[PDB]
Amino acid sequence: SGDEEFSDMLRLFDFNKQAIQRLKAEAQMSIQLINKAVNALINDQLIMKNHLRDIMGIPYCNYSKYWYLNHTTTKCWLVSNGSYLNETHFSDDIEQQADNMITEMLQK
Amino acid sequence: GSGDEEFSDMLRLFDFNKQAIQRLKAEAQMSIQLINKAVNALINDQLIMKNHLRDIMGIPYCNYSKYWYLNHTTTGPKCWLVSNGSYLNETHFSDDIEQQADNMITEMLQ
Amino acid sequence: SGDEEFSDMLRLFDFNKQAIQRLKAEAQMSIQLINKAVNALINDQLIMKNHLRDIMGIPYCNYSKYWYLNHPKCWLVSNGSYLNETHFSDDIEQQADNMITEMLQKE
Ligand SMILES: *[C@@H]1O[C@H](CO)[C@@H](O)[C@H](O)[C@H]1NC(C)=O
Ligand SMILES: *[C@@H]1O[C@H](CO)[C@@H](O)[C@H](O)[C@H]1NC(C)=O
Ligand SMILES: *[C@@H]1O[C@H](CO)[C@@H](O)[C@H](O)[C@H]1NC(C)=O
Ligand SMILES: [Cl-]
Ligand SMILES: [Cl-]
Ligand code: NA
Repeated sequence: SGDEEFSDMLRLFDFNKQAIQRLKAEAQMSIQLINKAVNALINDQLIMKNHLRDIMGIPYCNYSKYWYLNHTTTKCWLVSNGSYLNETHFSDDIEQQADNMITEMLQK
Repeated sequence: GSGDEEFSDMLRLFDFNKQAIQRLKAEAQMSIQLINKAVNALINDQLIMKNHLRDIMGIPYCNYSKYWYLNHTTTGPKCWLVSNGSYLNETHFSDDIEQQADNMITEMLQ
Repeated sequence: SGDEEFSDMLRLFDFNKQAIQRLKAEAQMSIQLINKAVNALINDQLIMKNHLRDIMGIPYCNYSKYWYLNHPKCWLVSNGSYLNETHFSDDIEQQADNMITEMLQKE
């Protein structure tokens, strides 16, 4: 393609790429705030469960819980030590893949 | 619609951004569903707690007016906001416009 | 760039822009529902902490909690644990409008 056509399409491309990256970063920030808040809720709730005599008899759900869980998606405690949320990190691989892609287009 | 070699280039750049959008959609939906699982587990256990803890078994659950109490509370209670109907549904992002792209380029190509 | 070539690349552009906007709105909706749910949990848990006599000896964590994070029993959820409204930005969209505006003013 002509170089001016390629420059224009490349500019529109860059624009949408930057918008995607912006949304990616903003969503990741808000999700991390939610993760911190939820993990704090879990911490305090576990302390409460460990110190409240009226609920000291209630066990933590065993593995079958995941299908007990499947009523709403498809007793006992669902929140446990292993309920904390990991860090959410969106991938950036496709960006460098684009860079390499149009680099080879500009060298071929 | 334009020259075929030009259109192939713009269509390749288009593919790249479409694939990036799909990737972001899938990753965000995954993390949001994990959060939904965690929040629903919190709701379940908190309701058990509220139903068995004698010091708080007198507190009623908030009725429908809560939502405007809630709106005022966002700017600035005697009852529970989390109830049986506080669980989060599964979040599913839409994909219709993706094949709308297919339809678009299909009409463009002849 | 000939006007018909620019129209084709511009239509493909519009499509991906619209898809980004759709995803932005849906993600913001789901995130806000999560925020409402978490804030309701926080509110009720604070009520609970205020009315459960057996656990009132437990303090709320002081500022050192943030380094507790980098790894002591105290409360992490407090009055200032609520989640703000999530609002994704649109600054770059009108910049696109201006971008193609100057491109079409050279036509
Ligand atoms: C959290 O991440 C660790 C390591 O990154 C992994 O071993 C663990 O299984 C993850 N937990 C969940 C619930 O995804
Ligand atoms: C979940 O979705 C169903 C149908 O879409 C609806 O009837 C129900 O009220 C929803 N629940 C919540 C908590 O939004
Ligand atoms: C929410 O944002 C406002 C300003 O936008 C800020 O004053 C407040 O501290 C924030 N809430 C937090 C950080 O919990
Ligand atoms: Cl694009
Ligand atoms: Cl709780
Ligand atoms: Na394009």
